[PDB]
Amino acid sequence: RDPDQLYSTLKSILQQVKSHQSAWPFMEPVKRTEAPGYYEVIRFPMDLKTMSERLKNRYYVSKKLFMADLQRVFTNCKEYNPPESEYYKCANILEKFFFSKIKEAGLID
Ligand SMILES: NC1CCN(C(=O)C2CC2)CC1
Repeated sequence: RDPDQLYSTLKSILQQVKSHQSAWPFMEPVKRTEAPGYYEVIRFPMDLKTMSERLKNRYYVSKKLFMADLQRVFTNCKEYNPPESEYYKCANILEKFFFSKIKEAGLID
């Protein structure tokens, strides 16, 4: 299936992203205990667990929707954290890896 093909390819890309050694900050929703005013500042939180559930719920009917959610993980991180923080550094490493996986899979809209 074109729908099941898309699902299979996204599932593979998302699982590879999640397994990456730089993914650890992004694995689950940001915890207030670690960032008490986070949710006062970041209006569209996103994380890889939430993406995994969205994928399982057949939300990602296009490349565009999947890219927007992963890209939001990164933009939240860079909005919130200084550039020389480990979080920012992880974001840019994981983004490079993400793009290489999108390209390796031939994913197009
Ligand atoms: N003290 C940190 C805790 C984790 N935060 C994040 O932005 C991580 C990257 C997702 C908020 C600030």
